[PDB]
Amino acid sequence: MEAAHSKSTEECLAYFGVSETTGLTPDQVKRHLEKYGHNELPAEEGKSLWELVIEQFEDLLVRILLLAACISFVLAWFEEGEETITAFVEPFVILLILIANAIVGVWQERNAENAIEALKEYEPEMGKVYRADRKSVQRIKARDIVPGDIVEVAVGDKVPADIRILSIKSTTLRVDQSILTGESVSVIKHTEPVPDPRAVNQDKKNMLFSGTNIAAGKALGIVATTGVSTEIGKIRDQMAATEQDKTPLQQKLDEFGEQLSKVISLICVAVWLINIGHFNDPVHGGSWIRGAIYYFKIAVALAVAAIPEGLPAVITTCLALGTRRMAKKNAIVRSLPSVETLGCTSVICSDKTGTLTTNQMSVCKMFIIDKVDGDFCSLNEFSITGSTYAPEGEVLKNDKPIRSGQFDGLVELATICALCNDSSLDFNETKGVYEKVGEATETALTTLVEKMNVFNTEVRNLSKVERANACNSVIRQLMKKEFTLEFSRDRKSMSVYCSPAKSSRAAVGNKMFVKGAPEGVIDRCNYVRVGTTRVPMTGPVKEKILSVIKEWGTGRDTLRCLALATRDTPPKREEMVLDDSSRFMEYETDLTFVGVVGMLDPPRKEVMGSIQLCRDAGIRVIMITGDNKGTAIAICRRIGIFGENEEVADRAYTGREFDDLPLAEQREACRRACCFARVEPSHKSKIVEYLQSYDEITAMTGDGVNDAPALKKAEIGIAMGSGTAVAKTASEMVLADDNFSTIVAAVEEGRAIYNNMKQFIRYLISSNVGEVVCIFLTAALGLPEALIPVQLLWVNLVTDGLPATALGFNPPDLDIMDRPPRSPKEPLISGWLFFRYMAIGGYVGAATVGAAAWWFMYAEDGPGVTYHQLTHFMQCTEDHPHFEGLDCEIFEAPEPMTMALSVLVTIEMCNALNSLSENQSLMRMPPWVNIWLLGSICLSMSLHFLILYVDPLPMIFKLKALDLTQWLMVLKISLPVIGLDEILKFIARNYLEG
Ligand SMILES: C/C=C(/C)C(=O)O[C@H]1C(C)=C2[C@H]([C@@H]1OC(=O)CCCCCCC)[C@@](C)(OC(C)=O)C[C@H](OC(=O)CCC)[C@@]1(O)[C@H]2OC(=O)[C@@]1(C)O
Ligand SMILES: Nc1ncnc2c1ncn2[C@@H]1O[C@H](COP(=O)(O)OP(=O)(O)O)[C@H]2O[C@@]3(O[C@H]21)C([N+](=O)[O-])=CC([N+](=O)[O-])=CC3[N+](=O)[O-]
Ligand SMILES: [Mg+2]
Ligand code: NA
Repeated sequence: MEAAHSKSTEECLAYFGVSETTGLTPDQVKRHLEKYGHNELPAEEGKSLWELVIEQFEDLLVRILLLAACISFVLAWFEEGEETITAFVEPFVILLILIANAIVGVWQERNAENAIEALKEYEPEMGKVYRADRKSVQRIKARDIVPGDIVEVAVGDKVPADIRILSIKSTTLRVDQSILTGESVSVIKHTEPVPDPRAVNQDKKNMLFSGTNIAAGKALGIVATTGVSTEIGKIRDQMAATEQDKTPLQQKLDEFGEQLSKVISLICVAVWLINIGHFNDPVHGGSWIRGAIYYFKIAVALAVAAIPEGLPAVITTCLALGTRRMAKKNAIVRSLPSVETLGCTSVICSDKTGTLTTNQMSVCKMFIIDKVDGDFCSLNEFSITGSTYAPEGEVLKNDKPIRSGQFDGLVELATICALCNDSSLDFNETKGVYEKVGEATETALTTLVEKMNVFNTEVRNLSKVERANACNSVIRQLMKKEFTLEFSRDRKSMSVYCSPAKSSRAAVGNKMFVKGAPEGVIDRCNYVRVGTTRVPMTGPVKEKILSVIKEWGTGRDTLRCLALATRDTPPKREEMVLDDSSRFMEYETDLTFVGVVGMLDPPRKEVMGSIQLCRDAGIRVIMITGDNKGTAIAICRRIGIFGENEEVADRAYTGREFDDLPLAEQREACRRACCFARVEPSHKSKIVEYLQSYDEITAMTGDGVNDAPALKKAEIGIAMGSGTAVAKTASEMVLADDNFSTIVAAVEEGRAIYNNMKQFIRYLISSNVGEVVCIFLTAALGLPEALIPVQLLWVNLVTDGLPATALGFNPPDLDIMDRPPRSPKEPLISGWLFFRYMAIGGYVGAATVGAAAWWFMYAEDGPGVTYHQLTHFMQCTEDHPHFEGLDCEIFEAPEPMTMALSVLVTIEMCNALNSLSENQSLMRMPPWVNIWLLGSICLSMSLHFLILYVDPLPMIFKLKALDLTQWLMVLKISLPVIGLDEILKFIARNYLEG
């Protein structure tokens, strides 16, 4: 029964056909259980280790590699010779990388936690019901509770399901539902029906929400819903139905993979069409078997050369280091991939309280009526000093500190603030300061009462923990608080009923003290207090009051105003139904206006600047707040979201105004709005969807369980460090300090990380292009392998990996926050850079093939068979070229390959330097601009000499230490690549403008 809040208790018992005194019968249970199912959120889909291991070999490139591993294994099974010590090595290394790769994937998916499974923290194991099969309350498993069940809850209990309250056994029922409605204070519950079938949870005063806690009292009620039908269960289904998309980089990397396997297969088809002449060779004889192996051999090398095997580890490592760095800046990233998205943020939706403001409330102004004489009226306005909850401060008039007690009006003002209050003050020793004990707004009143000191008391004779309630305790001992009519959104006021203490047995003397939003309170006032006297509320006097409230709430003071009144002749105690909130406004009528207090929840010191950075970075900032609209706008103007005088009528909306707009207009409304006042949790989700329909990359803050859906929906959900664990687990980022500024700072950081990632992604992929050219060249020229998989793999995982990582540390561009958000669809490589990397690739393909062909021919230590063309053959059966001799296994000599590899390594070290900047000459941006890079290059070269000399290695890699002459030919061939790019960069800098 999802509409229970609006039905009578009798109608709910009737609907389910249950007896309040007995509970459900065993047949009702079986039938209800079968109909509504068990009371629990569905269990997560179990994912077996095998399934988790298989999903690892799901990527297109890992498959290509696995295929390469097979060919490499079978090819190593029928190898010619006996170099088994350095044979099965190749297929093993490939297979091992796939294993490590899988281990990492499985590892991460283990220590990962989902927000849904976290919701289960709010469902208790046990519950207490009343069933016909017994007379005493029996505690069963929450899981077995069902709709219709008469249930019992008491202080300390965790609500087991959504329940309609039947009867409150205690004097009052208090519930802590902070996690669902964001109501910090525990709230009071009643049993009367709430007429609105669409009432938001805060208005459902007769319901207990599954997952919340009873703060005080004992109550009996009937279960309305269970499982996914509860409020928390509905949040659970929303989250489950939320499909998140891959980040822009993941998408680009996925399109890269698809196209890469398309190129690989194409290059294989090519090597075939360039050797179609073999179909003309004589059938008998020939190297049929030795030719097939040759083709499959370049296929493996081709796949290994195309795939940037070390790029993922470089990405992860750069994200981790950046992540640890952001932490220091108070931004805790939970999802590494989110960093890029954060850099692309175009819209930041931010709750105001505690994020844009400090959540430190203090009264700054206050006024009372001075006098009324016909059309003439005068007020007595004051100011108060001190922005802390601390009783440190003083009242003043015309900037002169006065004695509050010297004004009768102020004495009553303080009385009301003192009594009509559910909060207090406490001196936290751990911090040495003060902490609000209750609502921020009420505590401000408490503090005010202390600073005012209407009854000149000796507070300086007490400590920091005693005078924390000095002047307050004084007011209490005067008036006895009988009962309090809690605050309600519809009347926007609250009040306490008080009887004098000095008058034990008095038939009169009772007063109701009222506090609330100005408009409603002032309209219910028939009298205005002037000092101790009283006069009727008149038009001239009301306008005067409203006049000043408007200036304080809508003006540059940006203050939340509260009207304070007194019911001089309150109804007789017995004639009041303290259980039907619907009549509270009635009891708070015929009031006497006492005064108005204006308090400020000050903007963070750093938000003013951060709002500017966002405007300079082309990022929109939307403020979400509980303030009334007029004060919401005034606050926006104050922090810079709106101009001090710009029209913003169609850029600021209340939840109500927005629901009144048809769907078409709500969408448009979100494209230009920067202020949303008084919205329900559902609004955040819709705002996101509408922003996503404009392709915005949205960042959205939240803290309660009710924010989870939206936090999950937003590309960057941002949770409060001081918020719920559920909100955290549903967010990409957590602000350890709750500061809006930490957001802006995290976005810049995201911008600076992406630019560097781009440089090392282009650097690694560029090298792969070159590697392939070398393999394709050595396939069209019929030359012996210049590079083999085991060598390429080392270069792609180690040699190039260090430099790639170093580029991650490239200094950021000074104007990072001076350009609009990057477009998600922006490709990493195209146009002139595409041409550049092709040119560099062709260059790299020749520099490597040449170095090896240079050793086989024009060399001082190798076969002086110049122009001999190894193309002719590798069969060695006709000896057409050589007229006399016995030697052909030199074609497998490690010397030529060591030249090829040293060229690649060296060229790549030079190409790392060319990657410091996309278009800046090494003259403008020298290499030493990044010491990490220089240092990395030295490390890579020393590792190159490691596999050349440390015996076990040179054999494993088929390498052979080079001669100073062979080395000088390396540097001769390599170094020039720096000049090649410099020229290409020069062309991009001058002859390519727009
Ligand atoms: C990686 C290795 C190789 C050999 C390859 O061909 O990659 C292509 C490829 C898959 C792309 C291409 C490569 O294309 C070429 O090199 C042109 C043909 C040369 C024939 C060589 C014959 C021996 C990238 C590498 O070329 C250059 C020259 O830079 C640029 C870019 O890549 C990126 O933007 C990286 C984004 C992850 C992609 O066109 C990309 O495909 C896409 O969808 C993109 C958008 O990804
Ligand atoms: N949808 C809505 N309809 C009507 N009012 C809404 C409202 N949403 C918020 N408010 C009022 O505004 C204040 C701020 O509300 P809040 O929901 O906490 O927003 P933030 O999270 O943005 O800070 C609350 O203070 C109070 O009523 C509340 C409040 N309270 O919530 O208990 C108590 C008292 N009081 O003591 O009389 C005064 C308040 N006030 O604004 O003046
Ligand atoms: Mg809040
Ligand atoms: Na999200």
